[PDB]
This record gives sequence, structure tokens and C-alpha cells, in this order.
Amino acid sequence: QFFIEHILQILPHRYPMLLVDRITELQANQKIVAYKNITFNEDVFNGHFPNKPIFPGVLIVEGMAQSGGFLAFTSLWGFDPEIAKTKIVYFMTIDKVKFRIPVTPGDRLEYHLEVLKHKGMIWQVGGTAQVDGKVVAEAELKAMIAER
Amino acid sequence: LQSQFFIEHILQILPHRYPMLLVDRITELQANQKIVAYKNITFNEDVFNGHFPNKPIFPGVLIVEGMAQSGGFLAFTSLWGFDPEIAKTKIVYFMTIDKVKFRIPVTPGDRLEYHLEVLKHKGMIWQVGGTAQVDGKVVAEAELKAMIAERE
Amino acid sequence: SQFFIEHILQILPHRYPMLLVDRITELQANQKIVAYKNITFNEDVFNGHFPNKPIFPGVLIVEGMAQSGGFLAFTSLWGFDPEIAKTKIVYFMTIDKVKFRIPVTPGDRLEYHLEVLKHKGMIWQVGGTAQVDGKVVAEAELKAMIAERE
Amino acid sequence: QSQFFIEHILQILPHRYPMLLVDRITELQANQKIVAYKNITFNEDVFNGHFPNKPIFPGVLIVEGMAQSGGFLAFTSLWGFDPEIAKTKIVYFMTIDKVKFRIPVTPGDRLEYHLEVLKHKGMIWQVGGTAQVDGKVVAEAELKAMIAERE
Amino acid sequence: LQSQFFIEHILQILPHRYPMLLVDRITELQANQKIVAYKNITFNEDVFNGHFPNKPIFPGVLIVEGMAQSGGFLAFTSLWGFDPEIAKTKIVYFMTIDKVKFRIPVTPGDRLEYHLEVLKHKGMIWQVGGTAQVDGKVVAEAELKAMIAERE
Amino acid sequence: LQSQFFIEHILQILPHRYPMLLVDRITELQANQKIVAYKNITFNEDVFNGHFPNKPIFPGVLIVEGMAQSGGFLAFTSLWGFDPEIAKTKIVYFMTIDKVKFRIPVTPGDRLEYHLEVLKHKGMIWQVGGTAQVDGKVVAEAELKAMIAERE
Ligand SMILES: O=C(N/N=C/c1cc(Br)c(O)c(Br)c1O)c1ccc2ccccc2c1
Ligand SMILES: [Cl-]
Ligand SMILES: [Cl-]
Ligand SMILES: [Cl-]
Ligand SMILES: [Cl-]
Ligand SMILES: [Cl-]
Ligand SMILES: [Cl-]
Repeated sequence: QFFIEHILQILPHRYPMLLVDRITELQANQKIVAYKNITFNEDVFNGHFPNKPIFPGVLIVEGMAQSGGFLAFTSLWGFDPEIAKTKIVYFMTIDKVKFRIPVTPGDRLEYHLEVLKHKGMIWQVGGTAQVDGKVVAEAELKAMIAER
Repeated sequence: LQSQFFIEHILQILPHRYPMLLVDRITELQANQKIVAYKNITFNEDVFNGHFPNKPIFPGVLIVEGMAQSGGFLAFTSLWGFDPEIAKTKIVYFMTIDKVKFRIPVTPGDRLEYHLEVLKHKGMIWQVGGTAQVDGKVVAEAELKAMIAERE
Repeated sequence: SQFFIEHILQILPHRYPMLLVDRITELQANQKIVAYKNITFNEDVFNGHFPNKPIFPGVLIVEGMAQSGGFLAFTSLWGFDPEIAKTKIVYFMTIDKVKFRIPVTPGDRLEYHLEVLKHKGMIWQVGGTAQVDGKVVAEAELKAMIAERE
Repeated sequence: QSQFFIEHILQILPHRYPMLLVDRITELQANQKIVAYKNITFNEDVFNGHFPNKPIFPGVLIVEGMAQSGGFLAFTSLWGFDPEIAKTKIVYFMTIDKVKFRIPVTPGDRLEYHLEVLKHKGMIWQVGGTAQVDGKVVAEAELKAMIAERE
Repeated sequence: LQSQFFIEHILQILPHRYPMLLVDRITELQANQKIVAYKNITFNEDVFNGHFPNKPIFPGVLIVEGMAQSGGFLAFTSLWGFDPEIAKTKIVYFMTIDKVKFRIPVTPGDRLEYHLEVLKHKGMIWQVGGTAQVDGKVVAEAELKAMIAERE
Repeated sequence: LQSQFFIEHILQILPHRYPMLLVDRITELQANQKIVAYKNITFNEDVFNGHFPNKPIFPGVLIVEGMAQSGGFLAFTSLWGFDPEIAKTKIVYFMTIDKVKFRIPVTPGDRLEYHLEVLKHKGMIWQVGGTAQVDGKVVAEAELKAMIAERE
């Protein structure tokens, strides 16, 4: 397992845009299973929405893109914080996303992504976000790693 | 129904609030058909503390969000017109997102212009599509379907 | 016995960034409560506690146990009543026998387990532990008092 | 140079969030004048309290943005775009005078700072000018800063 | 109308909220003449994250803002006493600032004391001037003109 | 070893940072014996947004935290003096907290004075006890046992 501290050593994202808390499964060039805890104590809930906290669907996707990003980094150079500290990640395409169940405080948002296709710095992954066994969202995306 | 709406009009229609209200002004609007709006991008926004340190790049997913909110405003006013009292008890869920492509990164100092056109709508379910533009160039394309629902 | 953030928001007066209970999984009147708060990196406290080493504050673990306990005491007397809830305030008088055994970090489901040690009138004494995946990460005893909002 | 983006502004000014009030610089003439701006969006924390339901960019923050522009002008005039010397310098602002507010600034506005050097003697720089939104003057003010060694 | 008001009272009179309410307590007040209030300066303020890293210094412009808010409080209570119901239908507008001097940097642990007197006043327009002090020493001087207006 | 330390010195000794650095200044410091410090309480602190709306009260658990940080500063410096290079490698952790009692609510405008005394110390293990005061009145009491550990 990779914990927050390791996640920090690979992903360029920081607060309040680092939406992955832990990595539970990793299989180079194949897939990755990870998650982020959802708590009321997040600033995003002050406006989405007042008196009715609902984790933004677009942030679920960002969390999936980030999980895929970690798969890309590690699959490319392994766990190398040195190289990681010079790159960043750009979103290229998002497609076929569907939300089925709203994610709320108290939820364990689990990301399940598999590599669809990749070449060089460009990676295309797809999968689902699950809560307690159920699919709350599915999506496909292509992200690109680049030098800062 | 007017065609130009300022931040105060937006706050009376959309349920979104800080830090998730991503539309500052509406420049033009055709009921049940089209809407053009924009959000200014400044370094003085909290998302930039983490995306990314020393390299402020407005998140691509937040661009989608702003396009969806533009559609949501279009949806609501096309349904009930500018009715703040009916609006204060509704929210908006994302149902789907398709064919989005990011062409140019958005940075502090940009005037991110949203252009959404209604592709199909029935009752509460609206499906809009369009682009996000900075200085007349297209920085993003997207298609999305969102649902308006009575808060309960 | 199962209360979600929405039910919690109606009883407790605490709001962001000081509402430290996300869900209530078990509740037995005048006896005990079991609730939890999710710990994620996406929380403002982690910007300074501490940079490059995220560790949920121990005093905030106690705060969450207090809120859980205050919630237990309140509903025990009046049940789920948003009305009365606005006319009352549960503040804590003492805290004691606190012990931190394990660090809580982003990714943990911080579970609160409080029971009613004793109560007399509006003064309630609760105690228990903070648990993460079965282990006891902390423990404490608290005495709260229920009063009229004012 | 003449045009600097947020990237360059970060290497010259010490100001950071939530006090970096200049997004880009569109004009720069050493020892003469500077034209820069900051976008005003609702998605800014200050709007949570100034004011609820009535978002109005604080007037003092406009004067601040103007002060930040003058400082970048002063610094660049002395050493040009030098991130390294930048880290060793300070620009204390000593006084502010003749500031008038004419039109409120709100979300959706492009706050353009127009400043010119009014006097430069030794380490003391005196600048003045206006803040403009869409060609109209929304505020004017005078400022005096001192260049010193950071510590 | 008394002369000591705490944050609870200031909240019911001034329209400013976090992170822009910069007056914590009013210690002295003379209708239409003068007021003495203060704001505690602590490191635990978001503004210090950027002003400046590893060198916390309270923004000079914010000290003026605090003096303005003190003036606004005096102005309002002078005209309507402690009236929260009417106070809710107003906001203050900065009209002018002049003669400001920043003599001493203000930092965490300082009790920023505001001293203002009415230089002129007629209707909603009030002109105040004075100093900001820390432990008896003048940290700043300023003159400002504000206006109380119907929020609509 | 001085007895007066300001925010810039506190920043070199404690690893705490916004929004968990709860000590603004140290007025008295006696090695292995005691420390007197304080934190200014202002409305301009994020914590008051939710504790509580329309009724700002400084969290009691945070008073404790501020007392512990003081005791922690006392601990480190009693052992190494003002050694920033070393402080950067150590970190103090709460082991226990006992006999905590809150007597008076803390609010904006208050100067929260920490008074901690060394009850016992052997190596990296320290037991401190004391009170939190506001204008000579005791608003809280507590005892803590801390541990000075490696930061790795
Ligand atoms: O008054 C207290 N907490 N909350 C009070 C309160 C909360 C809300 Br909401 C409210 O609307 C009102 Br009226 C309150 O008095 C409190 C907190 C800590 C204390 C510590 C020692 C003694 C008294 C205390 C009272
Ligand atoms: Cl959503
Ligand atoms: Cl992106
Ligand atoms: Cl801790
Ligand atoms: Cl203003
Ligand atoms: Cl300043
Ligand atoms: Cl408390």
C-alpha cells in the first residue's frame, strides 16, 4: 500500500486539489485501486451545496484522473520522487462519464482505473468510482505528463 | 427575461456558493436555446494553492463545472424565468459528461468565456454542449447533461 | 440509530470547520453511541499539522468525541428534535484521562465510541475511545452540561 | 521585457495568496509607468465578508494592488527581471494620499492598474495613477515606497 | 447608548463578515465625536499566509480598513443608536483616504488599537481621522471619508 | 537563553503552521521551570466560522493545544536552547492530558495567556501543568505529559 506521504512524493497536486488519500492496489501498466475519504470538514462543501453537502461529480473524476496519474508515473519510472518533482499533469480528454449515486460526507470514495491505452507521456484510462461496493460513477479519460 | 445578468442575479438563481460558484457574469442569453457567460480567473483563488505549486493552472474539471453552471442558469430561467423564490429551493445534479477535450491551459489573468447551446431538454433534464473560450480561442469543448431537482 | 450528516447538522450547532462528526452508526439512549469522522488530506488543518507530515490533531480527536457525546446526551433526553435543539447548548466542563496511543492520518475512518458513565440532571459524564480499524488510537472521559441557548 | 505573466510576477514580488493582487503586466517602461491588472471573480475569499449577498471588492485592496504594481515598476527599473536580487530586496510603503473611489469594483471586472513615477530620489520612490475598469477610472491614489535590503 | 460593545454587538451593527470584519471590540464611544476600538492580531489569520511567508506583517491597507470600520460603527450608532433592524439595511462605502503614514510594522501578538474622531459629518457622509496604535505608540495615521448607503 | 520570544522565533522552534500554530508571543521563559506566553484571539480566524455561527467562542480543545505548544517550546529550549537547526529534527507529541477544566469562555478581543509550569522532566519526557488566563482570570486549567521525539 502507498500512503499519503508516498502519494505526495509522486503527484504534483497539493491542497485543496489533491484528492487521493491512499493507494491499495497497483499493477504496472494494468490497473490501480485507490480511495479518498469524504468528510464534512472539507471547504468544498461550503458551496456545494449549503445545507446539503454533495461531493462534486467533477471532483470525483479529478480523483480518478489523479489515481490514473499515479499509475502513469509509477509505470513509467517506478517510485522515483526525483523525476516526479519536475513533472505536472494536464487533462486532455474526458468521456463517457455517468454519475449514479451522490457521494456524501462519511463515504469512502474508491477509485478503480485500468489502462486503456498509452504511449509516451500520454495515458488513457477508464473505470469506476465506488462506495461500499456500489458504482457511483464511471468514466474514461486521457491525461498527459509534462515537464514543469 | 433580460439578456445580461450580473453576479447578484446569478446568486439568486444558482444554488452554488463559494468556493463552487464559478460564473461571474452572463453576457447574453436566449431562452431554451443559447447562453454565453464568463468567469474571471485570478491568482487570488484557493484552487491555485494546489494546482499547481508555482504553476497556476485552472483545473480542467472546474472549467467543465463552470460550463455546466452556465447551462444550469439557462435551464432554470427557461423553465420558470427569473424567479428567485422558486430557485432558492432547487439544486442541480450532474448526470453525464461526454466528448470533452482540453486544448489550451487556463491561467490567472484569463477571462474564461462559456458558450453553451441546448442540445436537448425535457422537463428537468437538460443536455447542453459547447466550448470554453479565452480571447476568442477555444480552450475547451464539452457536452453534459444535468438535472434540476427540488431540494428535499 | 443511523444518522447522516444532514441529521447531524440539525442537532449540533457546530459548522465548518468545527463539525467533526460525519455519521452516527449506533445509538442507545442513556447508554452509548458509536459515530465516526472520515480523515482525508483535503482538510485545512493539514496545512499546518504538519507541513510534509499530515497528522490529525489529538485535541481534535477529543473534540469529535465530545461532539459525539453531546449528541448522545441530547438525543437521549429529547430524541431527534431540531426544534428543541436550537434552544439548547451542550458545552464541556471537564475532560480527563486522555491518552493518545496511535497517530491518525489521511485515509483513516476515525470511529468514536462513547458511553454514559453517569448523569444527574443536565450534567452528563461520558467516556470511551477513538478507534481506527479495530485499534484504540485514543481514550478520554468528558463531563458536559446541557443549558438553554443564550 | 514589456509583458510579464503570473509566473514572472511570482519570482519578483514576495506577496503570495491571499495577498498577491496582480495577475499580469501588459506594459512596462523603466522609470516611467506600468500597466497591469488583476481579474475580479466571485470565487475569492474576501467576498465571503465584503459583503454577504453584495460582493464588492474592497477599496483598500485596490490601493494595495496599485501599490504592488508600483513596486514591481520600481524594482524592475533598478535591476530588471532579476528573480535572484528580488529575494534580497524590500519595498516598504510609507504613505498614501489623494485616493478617491468613483465606481465600485465587482465580480466580473478587469481591474487595470495605471501607475507612473512621480518622483524618485535615492531609495524613495513616489508613484501615482489610477485603477480602471473598461476604460473608466474607478479609483486614483498616490503612494510613496522605500527600497531596502530584506532581512 | 453605552460605550462598550463586544464582537456580538459589532456583528449586529457592521455588515462586514469573515475575512473582512477587522474590529473585535469597541472600548470607547462618543456619539458624533470619537471612538476607540481595537482588533487583536494573531498568526492564526489566513492573510498571513501571503503577507509574508516566514515574515508575518499585517497589511498597511488593512489597518486603514479597520480604522474605516471603527468610523462606520461610530457613524451608525450616532444616527440610529444600537439598531440591528435598520443596520441590516445598510453597507458602508469608502469615498476617500488621505494623509496615511505607516510608521511601525504591525505583527502577530499586537493589539491594534484604533483612535478616530469625526472631522466632519452630514447625513450618511462621515469624515473621520486619527491613528492606529500599539502599546501607546502610533503605528499609523489616516483620514477617510465613508458613506452609509441603502443596500437595496 | 532569552525570556522574550516573538513570532519569528516561535516559527523557528515549533513545526506548527497555519491554522494550528496557536502561540503568538512568549513573555516569560525559565529553563526547566516555566513559560508564560499568549495568543491573541480575533474574529478574523477561520475557526469562528463554525464555532459558532453568530456566537464566536474559541474552542476549549484549542486552548489546551495552545498550552501544550507552549509547554513544548519550553521543553525543547530547556534542553537545547534556541537551536533552530536541531528543532527542525525534533517534534513534541501529546501522550496524555488530565484534569482539564474550562471555566470561562474565550472570545474575540481576548488575550489568551498561557501559564505552564514544569511538574517533572526526565530526558525527552516532560509533564507540565498550568492555566489559560484572560486579564488575570483563569479561564482553563490542564496537565499534559509530552514526548520529544525524532521527526525522521
Ligand atoms: O457558551 C458556550 N458555548 N456555546 C455557547 C453558545 C453557543 C451557541 Br450556537 C449559541 O447560539 C449560544 Br446563545 C451560546 O451561548 C460555552 C463554551 C465553553 C465554556 C467554558 C467554560 C464555561 C462556559 C462555557 C460556555
Ligand atoms: Cl455534481
Ligand atoms: Cl488540468
Ligand atoms: Cl496531536
Ligand atoms: Cl470599499
Ligand atoms: Cl503593508
Ligand atoms: Cl469549546
